[PDB]
Amino acid sequence: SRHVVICGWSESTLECLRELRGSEVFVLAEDENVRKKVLRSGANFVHGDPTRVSDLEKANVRGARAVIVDLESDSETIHCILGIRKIDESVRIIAEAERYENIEQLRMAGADQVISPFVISGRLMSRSIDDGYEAMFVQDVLAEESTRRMVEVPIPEGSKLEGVSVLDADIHDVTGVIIIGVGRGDELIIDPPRDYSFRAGDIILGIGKPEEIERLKNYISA
Amino acid sequence: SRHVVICGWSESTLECLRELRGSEVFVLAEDENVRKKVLRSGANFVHGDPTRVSDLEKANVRGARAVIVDLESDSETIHCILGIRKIDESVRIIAEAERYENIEQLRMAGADQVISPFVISGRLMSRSIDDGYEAMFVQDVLAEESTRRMVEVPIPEGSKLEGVSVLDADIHDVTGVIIIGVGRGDELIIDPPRDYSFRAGDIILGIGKPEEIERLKNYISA
Amino acid sequence: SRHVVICGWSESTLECLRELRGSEVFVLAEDENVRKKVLRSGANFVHGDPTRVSDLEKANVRGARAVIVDLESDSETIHCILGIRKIDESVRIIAEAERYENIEQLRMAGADQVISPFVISGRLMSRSIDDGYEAMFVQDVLAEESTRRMVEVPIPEGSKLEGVSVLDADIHDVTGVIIIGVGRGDELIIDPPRDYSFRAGDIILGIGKPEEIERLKNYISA
Amino acid sequence: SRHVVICGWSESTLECLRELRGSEVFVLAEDENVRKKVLRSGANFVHGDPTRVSDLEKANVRGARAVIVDLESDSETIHCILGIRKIDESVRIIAEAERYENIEQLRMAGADQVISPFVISGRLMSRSIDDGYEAMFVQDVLAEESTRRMVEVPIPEGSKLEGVSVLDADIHDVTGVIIIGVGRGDELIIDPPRDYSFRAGDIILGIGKPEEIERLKNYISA
Amino acid sequence: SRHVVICGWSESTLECLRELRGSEVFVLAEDENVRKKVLRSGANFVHGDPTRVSDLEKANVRGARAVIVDLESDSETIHCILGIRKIDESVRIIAEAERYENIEQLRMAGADQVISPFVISGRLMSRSIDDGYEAMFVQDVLAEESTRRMVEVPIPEGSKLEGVSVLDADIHDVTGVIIIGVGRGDELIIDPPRDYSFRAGDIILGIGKPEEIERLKNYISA
Amino acid sequence: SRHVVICGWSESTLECLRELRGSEVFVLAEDENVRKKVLRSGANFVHGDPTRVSDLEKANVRGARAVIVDLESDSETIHCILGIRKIDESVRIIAEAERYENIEQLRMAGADQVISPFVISGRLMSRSIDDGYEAMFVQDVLAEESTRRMVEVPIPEGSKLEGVSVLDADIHDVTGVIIIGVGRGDELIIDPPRDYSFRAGDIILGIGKPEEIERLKNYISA
Amino acid sequence: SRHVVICGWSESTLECLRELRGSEVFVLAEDENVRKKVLRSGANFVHGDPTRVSDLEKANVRGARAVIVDLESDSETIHCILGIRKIDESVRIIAEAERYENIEQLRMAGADQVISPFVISGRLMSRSIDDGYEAMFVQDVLAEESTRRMVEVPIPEGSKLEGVSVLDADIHDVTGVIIIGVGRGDELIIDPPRDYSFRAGDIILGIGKPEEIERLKNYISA
Amino acid sequence: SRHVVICGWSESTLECLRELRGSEVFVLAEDENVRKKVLRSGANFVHGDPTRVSDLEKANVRGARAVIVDLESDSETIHCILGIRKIDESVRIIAEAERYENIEQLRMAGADQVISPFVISGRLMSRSIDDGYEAMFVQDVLAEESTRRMVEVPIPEGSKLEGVSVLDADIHDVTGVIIIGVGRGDELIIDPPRDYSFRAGDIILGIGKPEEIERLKNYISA
Ligand SMILES: [Ca+2]
Ligand SMILES: [Ca+2]
Ligand SMILES: [Ca+2]
Ligand SMILES: [Ca+2]
Ligand SMILES: [Ca+2]
Ligand SMILES: [Ca+2]
Ligand SMILES: [Ca+2]
Ligand SMILES: [Ca+2]
Ligand SMILES: [Ca+2]
Ligand SMILES: [Ca+2]
Ligand SMILES: [Ca+2]
Ligand SMILES: [Ca+2]
Ligand SMILES: [Ca+2]
Ligand SMILES: [Ca+2]
Ligand SMILES: [Ca+2]
Ligand SMILES: [Ca+2]
Ligand SMILES: [Ca+2]
Ligand SMILES: [Ca+2]
Ligand SMILES: [Ca+2]
Ligand SMILES: [Ca+2]
Ligand SMILES: [Ca+2]
Ligand SMILES: [Ca+2]
Ligand SMILES: [Ca+2]
Ligand SMILES: [Ca+2]
Repeated sequence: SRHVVICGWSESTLECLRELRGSEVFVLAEDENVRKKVLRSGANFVHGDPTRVSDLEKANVRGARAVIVDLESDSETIHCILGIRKIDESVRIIAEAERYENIEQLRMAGADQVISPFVISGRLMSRSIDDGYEAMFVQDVLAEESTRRMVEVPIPEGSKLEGVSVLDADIHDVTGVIIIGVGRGDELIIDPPRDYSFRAGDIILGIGKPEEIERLKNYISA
Repeated sequence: SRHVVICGWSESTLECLRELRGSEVFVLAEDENVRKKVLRSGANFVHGDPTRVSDLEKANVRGARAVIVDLESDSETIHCILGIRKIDESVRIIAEAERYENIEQLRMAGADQVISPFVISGRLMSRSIDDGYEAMFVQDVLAEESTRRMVEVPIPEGSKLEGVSVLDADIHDVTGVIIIGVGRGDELIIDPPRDYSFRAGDIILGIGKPEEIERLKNYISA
Repeated sequence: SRHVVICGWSESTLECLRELRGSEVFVLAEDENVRKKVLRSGANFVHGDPTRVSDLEKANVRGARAVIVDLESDSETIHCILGIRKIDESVRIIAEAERYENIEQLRMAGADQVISPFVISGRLMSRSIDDGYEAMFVQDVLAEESTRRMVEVPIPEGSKLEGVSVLDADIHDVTGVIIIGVGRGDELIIDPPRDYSFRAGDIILGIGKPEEIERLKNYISA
Repeated sequence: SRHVVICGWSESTLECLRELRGSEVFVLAEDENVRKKVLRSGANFVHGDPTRVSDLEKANVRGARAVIVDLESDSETIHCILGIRKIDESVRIIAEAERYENIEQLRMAGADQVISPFVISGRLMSRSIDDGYEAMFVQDVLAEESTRRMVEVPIPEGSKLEGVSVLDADIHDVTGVIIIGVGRGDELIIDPPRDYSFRAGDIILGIGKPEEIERLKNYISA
Repeated sequence: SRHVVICGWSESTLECLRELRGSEVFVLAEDENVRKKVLRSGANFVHGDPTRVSDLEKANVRGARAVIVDLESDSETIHCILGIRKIDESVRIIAEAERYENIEQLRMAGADQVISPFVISGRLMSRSIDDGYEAMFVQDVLAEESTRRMVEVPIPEGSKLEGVSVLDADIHDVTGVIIIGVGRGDELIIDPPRDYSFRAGDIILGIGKPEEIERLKNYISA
Repeated sequence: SRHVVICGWSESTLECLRELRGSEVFVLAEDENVRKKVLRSGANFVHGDPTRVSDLEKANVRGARAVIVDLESDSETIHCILGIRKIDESVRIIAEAERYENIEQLRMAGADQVISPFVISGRLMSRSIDDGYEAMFVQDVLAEESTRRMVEVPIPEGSKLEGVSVLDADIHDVTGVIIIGVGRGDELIIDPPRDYSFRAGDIILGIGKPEEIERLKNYISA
Repeated sequence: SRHVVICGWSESTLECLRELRGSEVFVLAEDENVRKKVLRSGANFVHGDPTRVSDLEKANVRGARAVIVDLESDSETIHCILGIRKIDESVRIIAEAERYENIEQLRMAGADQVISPFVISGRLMSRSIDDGYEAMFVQDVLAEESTRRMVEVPIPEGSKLEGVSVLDADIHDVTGVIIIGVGRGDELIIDPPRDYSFRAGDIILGIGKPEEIERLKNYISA
Repeated sequence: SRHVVICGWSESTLECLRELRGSEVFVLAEDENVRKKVLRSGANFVHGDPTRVSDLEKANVRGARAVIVDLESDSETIHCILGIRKIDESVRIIAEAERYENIEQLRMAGADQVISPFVISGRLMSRSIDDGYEAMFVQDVLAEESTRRMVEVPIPEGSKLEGVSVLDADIHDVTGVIIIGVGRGDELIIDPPRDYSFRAGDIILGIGKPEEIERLKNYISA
């Protein structure tokens, strides 16, 4: 599909660029000595300031499918999000919040999704005092080297599972996948109750082996 | 129980300290102008350099139950981990990796758990271009204010579940929690296959409402 | 009257503090080194971060009548205005833009008045190549030491000039105050044409001697 | 006429260059990595230090019609002004004062007009507490985007206004421009009193529509 | 007589302070960690910034008889000189030039004497390649511990020498001093030719033993 | 004749390099960005550290007729003088002392002549309080633009002036030059008494017009 | 045999290279402007950071026979040691401790020998207060310039000394070398007592003339 | 006994201060920040410049028995030694060289012992490629914790071994102390040949157990 713009260069954007091999990535960063490390990683570099609307227009924010924003501080992130929203009002913005109090301002400033790494890291370090399985789970289902994968499966138009409850479904027994949550629109219901009924076009979040994902996609086919 | 010693001060340790109200926390940091925000957060401050062994022993590393190491770089994190392993060989160390490739260095140095925030953040960025339910799941099951809580329930000795396989157990149909992982020792097996057999002392990693957690704890009793 | 909050300390906020002798001023800046010069200037210093919503609540932004924002860059200025609107949505915010591009972004973020000094100075330089009377007008009518003063005189409800046009009124002939503009709400009509009619509740932006202003105030009375 | 030399590159001299499109301008700056921004604005770059008299004469200060000085500090602005006054004692120098107390020293150094933005911006931020009509008047009549423009007209020799007082002339009543000041040489009388007689050579500073300005040039002709 | 004010502290003003024991010296410098060595040297310290006109008046510039200006750079030396000329127009200023080409800027700014150490020492080096008697002459007649002393003797009114030419005077044969220069006003004429005629008020610059100086003043008395 | 080495680059050596035009000069300095300003001034640049005995050997200290030493601090100057004296024990060393106490150590370390600018400039500023003719005399006879020059004339073998006293000589009357001092070997006698007798091979230090020096050299010829 | 990798460039590793002329050595250093000094010493330069495991394997650490680590701090030395222990767990690592308390942490990180110069130099400066014979012994037997050299000899299989005690052997009485220590594997017995029996494989550490060393190799032969 | 002066503070002078517990030590360094760590280490701090002859006289260099010089570079070390020899020409100076070239320059400047750590460490690294028993000898015999100690035992006048050779004496057989060197004045004879004869007043540089040294001391008595 279309290209992806990454505003700023840090460690989070480096791992995002490592997992975005194959698609087209434009990196818009300020320093000129990052050109070798961006161009080595398989993405074109655009020298400029990410808060200026002209340099955002240079790096082709308009036709992109999502713009990933991570600058050095949090105020520059809010500035770049406002600049992107003056350019385009439909492009997807993914931001990085450095402090916990700024997530509401980063959502009201226009970002579609705010990822706070330090709050995740703090809660994982607070939860690894007694026994450390939560951090192992979160760091293994997001790694593209394990046997289990956390994927989204979509409900097609006119599937076999339209309107039937999840207690009458038993997706885990016949497909072998773990259903951790269902998604409709911009809301997510983790561990749905027995009375939840599926709709057409839903997004089901599941963890399972790849052949179990194939049995799931063959199970909810039309 | 005993106390928790935090070496180094960053936003990760701040968000860890917000979740650790109710225990006794000794914070050890090189800067003295962070003393007011540590003492405001219900934690004790110890001035010193965490890389040095004497300034570590100022902050009671021996009688601690877990030490949380997040310093300014990765070299200081490795040096502080080795300084702690010089003091007590068996204390639990939870590190934090600033880059990706130093996770193996931090596990060779002596840390029992390496939590890399930037890798989780980058993979949650790259898995949120199309649809971002995964970021919502990861950031919502950790916060201890929502309706669903991910906990660890151990299998006690003399249970009704020892030797019984997971497909014979049917814990999701009875208790209401979702068995997303079984851990025994330091190994975590996500999505256990149906031929897996439980034992006494294994840890069940599940997500569920607190009523379902009480029902699960009443389900595995003797 | 109520107090005035000044966020950030720089050369613009210093010269505003001289013209605000007589009221109570809280100065909210990050560096401790400016505590001496503010307290000699007659304002209670509050050590805090102006971008933080907690430290803004210390400085009594809620009961204040105006908040003057001038921070070290325009990204931190936009961050501070969003923090104020998170606290109070009806307070008056006077900002300062550093570059020309950010004036539209600063007003959509919530500022009622954007006073950009580098646009005023950059256009007074290029209009002073030939002969400098534009800069001699602006820099003399604002200082409270010249013979003339540019003041704002309101029209009370029930005035003698309610509904009469500006040609039949003849303000400069009967009083001597030069009428350079009339304002209604958030609009200013520079050099109003002779078909414009007055209304009760209007403001008169005029230049004149103080005795001429006293001749204007009793003239527009009921 | 001749060219215009700009000593130093800052945000004030950047927006002096937008109003100086069409003329020939040399920018004398120390930093080498501003060379792209000067050339994109339509101005030649001369690399050198503006305080050195050799590097001034590289940028052709002898034949210029005005030199615009805005350096990083008030010390280097005064040092650069005396470097120009060693070259040519007849050229016109426009300088920018950072602080208020260095205005009178920049005039003794030889500058013909000192434009201090932080005293203008500081006085506009204090007059915009109650109602922001002063800052709207300044930032509109200088911008060449709105209708009314503040222009200067001279009185030529043998004019119809030569020897006439301002109460008999009634310039606003016939032409339609607002005469806010009339200046002889290097003085300016804002709101001229009724006993002021016009003389040949005085500069009338007026505000009006461009149709009203052309009527003023025909009203004062020979 | 009156006091001497020294602005700025360097190695030049330290050796000036050793030769000025017996008068009252007010040292004005920006650093406070030089307070011990000034008060040890028999001089009073005033903390402040010498470039500011208010912090000059702490150090009593008006009633002084000479101000000695040696700051950290050459731009600071000019901006301090112009502050003194704003305070008192007729006080004597002895500057010090760090470079060669800024000697003319310091005389335009208002200094009555520019003493460049790096030009004197830079010309004493290249004149000491072959034989260094010229470096020995300059450094020994200034030191007030040797046997020969270079002094200035003024010609009083009503002398026996007024109108008498130098070749008729024969001062070297009678007094023993060497008339190496005659100064009247601000001009110094080194090696006066034989047709030169003295006047009352002229200054005789001569070198001689302390016995020969007392004979010279008795030679030119009434 | 042979070449001259200048160890170090500062303001003193630049004024030494302006008067060494025509002769061969090697400059040995540490920074690589001074290569433009030395090669523009007419001398070859040798990149290296002046304290290393190898880098002194690169700049050809051995065959030079004098080596001029001026480094950044006084401690490096004693190091560079000791480094030269291990190489050659007959080459002429001219140093620059930054402080007054270091002059005695710089002579015992091996420099033939120590030039202290801050003691010269210190004693000129203390002597320019009353009247400034001492500083005007030193800065004109060392400048190669005046009418009078301070030169060194040698006594040839078998001159007319051999053995005769200076009272019987009357050099000032018949040659027109001012005799300020005589030099034999490494000693200098400023203002010799009447009983001083000339020897062959002396260096006489005199100030006079250029034709007055030619009358001097013709007078003391053989 | 194989090559030798040197991680980092300092004055210790500079003088490791003078003793390693003739072998093949790679120097891994971050700074680019040391490349000429490495190449002039007879060593290949590999540009890169020694803490990164990629930039180590560029410098061929897999096949080396020893790696010498001396980085700017003790933190980066421990981080670089664990970078080598991730590559090859069998290579020999020689490291330098800056401080004394970081010796035991460099041994836990994996270094086979920690050479701390500041503890050796600190103990020689305390033993040279009374008489400086300790510091003369160390700095002579290591230098390959004097006559006596401290070399190591192994005891091969089936030797004449195999099974003999040190009082019966009388090595100094027959060969002439001074046996100061004999070491088995990774231990060393300085001044071995009389009941020490030699075994096959022990390393005899002795001091003697090169004629005496060859007599020792014949005395212990098979 | 008398006191010890330590000029400059670094890691070498810290480890010397540990071995000097029991005497009085004055530490003369520039930075105020090391005042706390010296006073905890048991030495009276003196704030001063070690290169200055005035501040050396504060630290009682005259009555001292040894002055240990280790400053931040070798140029300041040579400067400080010349200052001590300007004060006292008979005091004992123990220096520290940073590079190999300066060891001859440091001893001609007046130092009695130059202990260069980077020459010792750089030659212990290259002798530890094969097997590290040289570094295990030096770093263990100097520490005052091992079983053996390298001490100096003098020969008193009138001893039993005055005039006997080293072969007829048989020191290692009758006592057990290994004789590694004998010293006379400023010379050390490592591995003395059998034709060397003893003298009264000699020093014995030996390695052995403390009971063996007590067996040596009563053996060489009169
Ligand atoms: Ca970031
Ligand atoms: Ca847990
Ligand atoms: Ca499964
Ligand atoms: Ca961190
Ligand atoms: Ca997704
Ligand atoms: Ca449930
Ligand atoms: Ca500002
Ligand atoms: Ca104009
Ligand atoms: Ca400026
Ligand atoms: Ca107002
Ligand atoms: Ca009009
Ligand atoms: Ca008027
Ligand atoms: Ca100076
Ligand atoms: Ca000469
Ligand atoms: Ca005389
Ligand atoms: Ca210098
Ligand atoms: Ca004088
Ligand atoms: Ca003459
Ligand atoms: Ca090192
Ligand atoms: Ca000793
Ligand atoms: Ca021997
Ligand atoms: Ca023994
Ligand atoms: Ca050192
Ligand atoms: Ca070896």
